[PDB]
Amino acid sequence: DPMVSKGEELFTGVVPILVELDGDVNGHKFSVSGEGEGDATYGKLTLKFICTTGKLPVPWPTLVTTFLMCFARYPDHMKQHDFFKSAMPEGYVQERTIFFKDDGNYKTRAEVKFEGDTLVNRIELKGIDFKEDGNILGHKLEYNYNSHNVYIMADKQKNGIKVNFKIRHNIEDGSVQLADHYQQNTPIGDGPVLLPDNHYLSYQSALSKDPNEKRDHMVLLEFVTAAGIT
Repeated sequence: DPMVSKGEELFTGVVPILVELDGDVNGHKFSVSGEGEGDATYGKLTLKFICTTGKLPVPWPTLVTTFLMCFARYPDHMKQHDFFKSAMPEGYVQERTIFFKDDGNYKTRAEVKFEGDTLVNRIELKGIDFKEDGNILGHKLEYNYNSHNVYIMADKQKNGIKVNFKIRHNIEDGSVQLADHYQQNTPIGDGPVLLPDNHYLSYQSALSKDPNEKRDHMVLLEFVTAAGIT
């Protein structure tokens, strides 16, 4: 299929990644840069994020989802369902609203596309209605991350997809902070794209710290595998 060929071909080996985020949550401004690489053959991402403006004013785990679905490993039997690669290299827009239960919400817009050999994810994040003393602005979330299925459906009238999912962030007192994710992606190009049957992405995320890093930062290891159409 010369369509599967084209997107396939962009992702076959290790691809460098650049992430840039401009953030304002309740007027607390911040910028993050990340760098790393993805190897979609294995569903594998390795990234390191740095807050370049100082202290990150929100917990690092709340930004994990925001900070590359094109790097998912789609099984051979599911390649006709891979919207994300099919949009490349022109890319796609990924927009979210994420509702933190009993607290504020993030609204994000990103463009994910190639700049030469580099896969780039440029993001604007606005958060509003946060509790200054809540779990987010009050930094009460543990520095860890749970595994989660993410449900993809076609958004035929917008030539794209919608994605819905819940993330439970562990709180330091032992409880959980729900983060309810609503997501839409649409191609940037005017070309054809693969529009998928309902299926899901299985995520595993491991957060760590660079022992030689003095800046406020997050190292993120993600494995992502498509499933749900046997």
